[PDB]
Amino acid sequence: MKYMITSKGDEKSDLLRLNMIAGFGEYDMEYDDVEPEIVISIGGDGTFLSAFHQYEERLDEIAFIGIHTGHLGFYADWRPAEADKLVKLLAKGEYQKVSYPLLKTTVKYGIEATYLALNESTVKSSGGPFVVDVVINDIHFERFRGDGLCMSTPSGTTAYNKSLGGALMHPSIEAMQLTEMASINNRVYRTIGSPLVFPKHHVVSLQPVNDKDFQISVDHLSILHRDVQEIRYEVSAKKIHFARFRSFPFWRRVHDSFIED
Amino acid sequence: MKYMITSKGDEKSDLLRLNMIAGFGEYDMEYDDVEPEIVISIGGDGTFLSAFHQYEERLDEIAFIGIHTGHLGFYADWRPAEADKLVKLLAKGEYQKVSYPLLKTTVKYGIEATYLALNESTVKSSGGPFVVDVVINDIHFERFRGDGLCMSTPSGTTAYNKSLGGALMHPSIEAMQLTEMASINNRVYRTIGSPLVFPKHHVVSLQPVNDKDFQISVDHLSILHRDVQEIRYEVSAKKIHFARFRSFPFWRRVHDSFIED
Amino acid sequence: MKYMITSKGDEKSDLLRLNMIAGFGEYDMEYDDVEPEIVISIGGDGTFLSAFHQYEERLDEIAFIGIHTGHLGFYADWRPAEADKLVKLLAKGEYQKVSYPLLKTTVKYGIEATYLALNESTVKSSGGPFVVDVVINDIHFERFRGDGLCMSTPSGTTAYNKSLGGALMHPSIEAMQLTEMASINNRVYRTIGSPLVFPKHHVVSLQPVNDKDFQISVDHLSILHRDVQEIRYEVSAKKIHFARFRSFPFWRRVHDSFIED
Amino acid sequence: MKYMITSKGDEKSDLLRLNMIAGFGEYDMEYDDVEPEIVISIGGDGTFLSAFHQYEERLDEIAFIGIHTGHLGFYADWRPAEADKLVKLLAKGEYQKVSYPLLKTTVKYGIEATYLALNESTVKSSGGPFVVDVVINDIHFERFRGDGLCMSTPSGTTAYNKSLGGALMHPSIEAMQLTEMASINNRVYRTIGSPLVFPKHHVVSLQPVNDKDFQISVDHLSILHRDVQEIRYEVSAKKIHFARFRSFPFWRRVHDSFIED
Ligand SMILES: NCCCC(=O)NC[C@H]1O[C@@H](n2c(C#CCOC[C@H]3O[C@@H](n4cnc5c(N)ncnc54)[C@H](O)[C@@H]3O)nc3c(N)ncnc32)[C@H](O)[C@@H]1O
Ligand SMILES: NCCCC(=O)NC[C@H]1O[C@@H](n2c(C#CCOC[C@H]3O[C@@H](n4cnc5c(N)ncnc54)[C@H](O)[C@@H]3O)nc3c(N)ncnc32)[C@H](O)[C@@H]1O
Ligand SMILES: NCCCC(=O)NC[C@H]1O[C@@H](n2c(C#CCOC[C@H]3O[C@@H](n4cnc5c(N)ncnc54)[C@H](O)[C@@H]3O)nc3c(N)ncnc32)[C@H](O)[C@@H]1O
Ligand SMILES: NCCCC(=O)NC[C@H]1O[C@@H](n2c(C#CCOC[C@H]3O[C@@H](n4cnc5c(N)ncnc54)[C@H](O)[C@@H]3O)nc3c(N)ncnc32)[C@H](O)[C@@H]1O
Repeated sequence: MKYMITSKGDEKSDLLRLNMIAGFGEYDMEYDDVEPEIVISIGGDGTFLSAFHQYEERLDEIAFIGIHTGHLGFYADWRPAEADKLVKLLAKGEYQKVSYPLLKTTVKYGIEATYLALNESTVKSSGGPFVVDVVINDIHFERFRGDGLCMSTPSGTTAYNKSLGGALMHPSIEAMQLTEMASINNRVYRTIGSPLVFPKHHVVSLQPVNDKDFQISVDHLSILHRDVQEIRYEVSAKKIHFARFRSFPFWRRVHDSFIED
Repeated sequence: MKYMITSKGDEKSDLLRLNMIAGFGEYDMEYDDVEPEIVISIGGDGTFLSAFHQYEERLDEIAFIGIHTGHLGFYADWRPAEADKLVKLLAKGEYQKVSYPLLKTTVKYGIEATYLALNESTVKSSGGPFVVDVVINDIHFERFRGDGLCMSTPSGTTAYNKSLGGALMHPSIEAMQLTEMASINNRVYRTIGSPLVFPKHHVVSLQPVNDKDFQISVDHLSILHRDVQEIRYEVSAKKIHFARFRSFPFWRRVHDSFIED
Repeated sequence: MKYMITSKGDEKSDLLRLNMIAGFGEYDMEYDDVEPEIVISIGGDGTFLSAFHQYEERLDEIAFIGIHTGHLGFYADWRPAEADKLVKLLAKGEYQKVSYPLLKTTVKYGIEATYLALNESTVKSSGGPFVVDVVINDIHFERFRGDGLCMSTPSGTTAYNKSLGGALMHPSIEAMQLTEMASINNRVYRTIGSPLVFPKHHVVSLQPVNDKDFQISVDHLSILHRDVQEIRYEVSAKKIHFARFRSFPFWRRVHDSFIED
Repeated sequence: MKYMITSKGDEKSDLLRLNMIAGFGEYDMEYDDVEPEIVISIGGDGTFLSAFHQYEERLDEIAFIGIHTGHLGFYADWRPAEADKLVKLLAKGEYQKVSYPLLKTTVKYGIEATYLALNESTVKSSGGPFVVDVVINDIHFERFRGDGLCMSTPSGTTAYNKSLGGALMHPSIEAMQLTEMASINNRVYRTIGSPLVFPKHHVVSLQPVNDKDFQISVDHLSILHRDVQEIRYEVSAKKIHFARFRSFPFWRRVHDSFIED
């Protein structure tokens, strides 16, 4: 098939990429970075996120594979020593695909833009105080005051979400999880505190109270949005597809990354 | 239909029950506490849990309704002032049922018993230290040392689970959530810390390391089990069914109970 | 004595200030905003923090008093209805002073500046990733990766510190407390997690690892510092002095602000 | 001087004890377990706590030393390889003592008993629900509902207190810290949530609301108390004294135990 390989750009990753390209040259595999059907990421989870956003317009036609040249990643879960076995198995086909849910972010302005997240989307204030009204399925839920909010995909729950006290969710669950960043709670100000897990088709809307300018992040990309009227979150209808060649369960990846290896 | 009414047993609940029984007497409704098809709980969430465990062998043939005579409950979400409208609508039928997931607990002994939970099942030690091996789908995940563990249903996540730092999950998600009670973490002892959310068909097994005696709770019922070899958790194939007469969304119940009313 | 009155600037506060100024005019009290000995703050805790930083060069010669025109404050703990009794008692003297500890922040640059904090001093990164080496009394303690760090005074522990999970400390304890903002913890990255409480004369030093640019806040003031080589924290030798006219214990203020009133 | 040596009772500890006893036999050191002036603990922190409670009536006349034969302890902070250097230095004297604060627990009954804690004192319910009124210096602070409460010494803050989310406090601070175990917080029930740090002479009183029977722990000792009317906590006037032969700072012990070694 058509394939491409992205690299972290250091010496170890660039040369693994060149060696894998040489290995694919012994098969009916064409290097095409415009319309690939297999995207291999060599580096870390940051490199894998760049590869996902590089091709997020052809998610249904692409299967992703991640190789970690440093520590084990949650998306880059193949070792460099197995690049050869991977080259061959990818060329011989007969691999099954696995799909993870994604998060859709919609930003409406005053006087509309959509984004997909593989890890999470976060909202923070432009330096000053952060006050937003949280509306769930058109129902006003809370007035949040604090540092910000984070909405995570299932596979994203082991990332920022985990540091904010969120639960780890198996990626077979089509859901999104909202966590607070340093919420103020006293006699007059009140939030739920606990993380919130939302199913498919639930819409969470963040609406400004005073300042209309927010710092909005989608995975690694952080931008200042101005004249924002609403930020809408829902589980995407789209999915990211991985190529799977053997059993590496999610809970084993969790164990290997946080407990022991 | 056949119906029964359980009461908290205080003066307000007993007399609401007698008044509702009188109202049902004007319809084709027979009081039958052996094989009811409608079970009305009058009291609090504790009363509702007793009604659920009183009839957990006929869950598929029963629709539950809860009336709160004290504060608003998450299961007893009808006010006493609407008992009359409720009597009439229940008798005229034409109500839709909603279903919440349940948790199955299996306790195997040395030399097997199953339970259903509507809120959660918890495990603690018989006074001494609590050490269990946590195995997820036959994979050893962690050795837990601490006060205990709690496995919650979705509707249970606003109860003990919430106090232990777990996420609140919409009850349309068929899942279970595991939370830690005061886990020890140092150079030699290590747990994940974060709550864990498991989908249908995942099996979480707790296996003793030293002491084989544990205090096992299922909702309100707490018993000392001896010679335990394994405690198995999975989302039940069974569901509890509620009678619904108007829209009272889960996130609104969450708002009304924890934020404001 | 010489006194001055600062105001939040809204209608209620400005006119309470004018009425109190008229009341002081019936005593041997001179309005002097250059070298006052009594500083009265009318507004909220934000107004009181501005009054403290407005006169932090004469802390030993000033006793502070806060009046809250909105909700009860932890520093502005007098009601507007008692302004008259306060005018008279302040003029008749015979009040005792109470003193709270302060936090000294030192920022050293490449190729030195000091600040006092009444609530806390926080450090965040200039948008990118935040990595600092944490050194306690010249001993390398941890490499922190996350959103930032917060060092709180005792009276500051009910503010940002509380939202970050820190303990509430009685202000008679001469200490400072360090809390983490969303620290990453996995197989390769490790922090203590727990808040840390330091006694007098302990020095906590934050030293950059990669980026040398940080957003440093002292109470309400947040500035971007560039070419930073070190941020040093220690309990200040200076203290803020309050004028006390009756018993309003710290734990009662805590109760009134977070539990009920 | 007079000395004694307690042992964990395993093979490694018993024989280290016998070898140290032989080494002391070459000096003017008499083994006396009735009125020792030096108490050496060989084992873990549990062994050291037993040695402390074994001699808590002569705390002012005893200096403690802990040797860890397993992992590093916070009280047993000497390695077995340095037993010989320790034998000699203890016999030659010229060591300085360091003192850590202690926690006094008073249990009053219906129709009085005092305890000292080196780590903490905890209160839990006799199986049923735990409801106590929390009174600070005769002021009603909160009605606690949950699993229990823990009051920790400074050196105890790295133990149970840490697992409950409490702050780590340097042992030079004469204080005690109260942490909650799984408190319920909703519309009707309310606690502070945050850990609370109390100075010397502050008295925290726990008073029953319904059930008068509680499980009260002092360090490792857990007993069921009946007809309890009050549990009082305050920083003890007594102190535990350690023998110090070189610099091993508390924050380094924290680093070595929780971060890396
Ligand atoms: N030597 C670099 C040090 C800097 C570094 O923190 N780098 C990111 C770290 O995260 C891990 N990671 C990523 C990633 C990534 C790429 O950065 C962007 C993501 O930063 C996360 N992020 C941001 N601020 C965070 C915080 N305060 N705490 C925790 N994560 C935070 C967000 O979620 C972004 O989306 N995805 C997952 C995942 N799916 N599962 C578990 N681990 C994951 C990476 O292997 C790396 O260890
Ligand atoms: N005046 C009585 C004071 C005593 C009282 O705590 N009573 C239970 C409280 O819980 C609420 N509750 C229940 C219930 C119940 C019946 O008790 C058994 C349940 O105790 C929970 N439980 C046990 N220990 C807990 C703890 N430490 N913290 C929080 N909950 C805890 C477990 O989960 C049991 O299954 N279910 C839910 C729910 N689905 N959603 C939100 N709130 C819920 C009740 O209205 C009541 O406010
Ligand atoms: N309607 C305004 C909404 C905006 C507002 O959050 N305003 C500050 C709030 O705090 C209270 N406050 C202050 C203050 C202040 C003045 O702002 C600067 C302080 O913001 C704190 N701050 C910053 N980010 C925070 C966060 N994420 N969570 C909690 N606090 C946070 C820091 O600590 C600064 O130093 N000091 C204390 C105190 N000593 N004890 C208890 N409560 C305190 C104020 O009465 C007000 O409710
Ligand atoms: N292989 C045994 C496994 C069993 C074991 O947990 N054992 C106790 C563990 O603690 C450490 N420890 C002790 C101790 C002890 C002696 O037990 C009594 C103490 O258990 C603590 N304890 C009770 N339940 C706890 C919980 N859920 N989480 C954390 N600690 C808990 C209380 O605080 C008692 O007072 N003191 C300190 C200290 N000063 N600093 C840091 N670490 C400390 C010990 O080296 C050992 O690793």
